[PDB]
Amino acid sequence: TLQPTEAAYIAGFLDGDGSIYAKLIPRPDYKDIKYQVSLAISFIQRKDKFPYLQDIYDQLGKRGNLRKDRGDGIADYTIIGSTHLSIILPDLVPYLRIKKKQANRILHIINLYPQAQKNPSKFLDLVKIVDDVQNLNKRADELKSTNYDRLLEEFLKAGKI
Amino acid sequence: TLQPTEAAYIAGFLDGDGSIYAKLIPRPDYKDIKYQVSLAISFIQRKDKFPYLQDIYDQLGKRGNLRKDRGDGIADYTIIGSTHLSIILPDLVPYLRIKKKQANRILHIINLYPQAQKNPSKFLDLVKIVDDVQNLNKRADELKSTNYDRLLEEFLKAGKI
DNA sequence: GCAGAACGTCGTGAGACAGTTCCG
DNA sequence: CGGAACTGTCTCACGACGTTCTGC
Ligand SMILES: [Ca+2]
Ligand SMILES: [Ca+2]
Ligand SMILES: [Ca+2]
Repeated sequence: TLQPTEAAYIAGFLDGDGSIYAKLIPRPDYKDIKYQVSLAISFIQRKDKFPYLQDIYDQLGKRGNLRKDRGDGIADYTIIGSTHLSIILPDLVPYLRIKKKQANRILHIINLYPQAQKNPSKFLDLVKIVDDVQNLNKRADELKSTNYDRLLEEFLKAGKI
Repeated sequence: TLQPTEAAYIAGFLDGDGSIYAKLIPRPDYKDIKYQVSLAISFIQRKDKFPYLQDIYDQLGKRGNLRKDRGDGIADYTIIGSTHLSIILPDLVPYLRIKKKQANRILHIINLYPQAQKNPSKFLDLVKIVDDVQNLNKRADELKSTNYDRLLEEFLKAGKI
């Protein structure tokens, strides 16, 4: 299993060269809420250091997708979805510092999702947490995320709520 | 006073946003050899995250120097010298992965320095290890450090060897 | 005489997604 | 569908010193 010092290290490395983010994906094919909330954490590194990503991958149960080269000589390792994150984030959270908040927001989103997936009003509250996470990843002088505001208007205009 | 997971986290963070390097500092007022092999590890972070550095600083016995702004919106924390590094690195080496080689090469330099101090020939050998550490911090397609070649030419030309 | 503390910065190595394609 | 896997990349956030100031 993942030992304490391994999780501590990964958390430190994630606080350094990694990212914890959420996004709203337009889904034209979806049926009433034409969006899918995507959740993920990733580690990024110069391609020559790809082996170290592979090592973290193994320690995390081989969950996620490794990419030897994004195309710009950079390599990355991304773990998408509640399935993997529900198991991984709990192991890292006690050690995360810089990105600890973002991690908790993702976990919050994961627990709210089942009942928000087909309920416009609950979906909006969940979208507010998505904006929070995107803003936590922005400098203070950057335009804040406005997914909640935009979807609230969309939902009203469509009668959904 | 550093717990395993505390050291592992720091190691992971350093592997992420830190640096472990060695360099030659020209010393106009030195008496046989006019240079000093300076050693250090540093943590770098966007100014707005300075407080996380202040925390690591405290966890490492408050050794080193904290800069809220290098002058470009970037903050950093630098630990210079064998005195501090001879205590700090041994604690981090067990958990460093990416910069592990650099930490050990610095520890090596620390153990050879006393004798290389006033021995041009030994000083050069030690400088070779400085070049190794600088090379470790380069891509494979970059110019390899020339501290050894340039110092040797200076020493011969100055009749020191 | 010796060395750490500060300062300054070119050259990127990252981040944080946006899109688009793939799969049970 | 419902969601994950793969592609792609704009905008910085770093790095790893070279150089100069301070201290005993
Ligand atoms: Ca970083
Ligand atoms: Ca890095
Ligand atoms: Ca970084």
